[PDB]
Amino acid sequence: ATKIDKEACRAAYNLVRDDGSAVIWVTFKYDGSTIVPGEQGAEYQHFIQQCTDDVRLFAFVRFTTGDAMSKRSKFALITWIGENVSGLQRAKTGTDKTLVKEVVQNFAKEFVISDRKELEEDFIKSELKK
Repeated sequence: ATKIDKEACRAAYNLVRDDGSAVIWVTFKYDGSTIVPGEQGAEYQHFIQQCTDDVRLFAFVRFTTGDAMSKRSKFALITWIGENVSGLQRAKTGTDKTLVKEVVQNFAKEFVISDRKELEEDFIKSELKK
């Protein structure tokens, strides 16, 4: 019965893939049985603040590496599941990720994270490197 507002979520997705946009991260959260857009932001540290132990969420984030003429972007699909989320909802999130991917079609790598330490900007970058 999980549903998704494709239109709304696709707009958030595209907002991030747009270079002429200041928004580098957007989230997708459950509003009852429907996945809808959650918060968005231009500063990555504010994304980490949305990832608490009590919640779960999907996120599409633009990371930037290089500089000047070598500056380039790499997008990541991140599924965040707080340690307090139940085992059953934890499993459900894994299944529903398929629905999210119907919108988040392009990304360099996808992650399933429960430890904020693994959200540290430099860690994610080293991962995207691989």
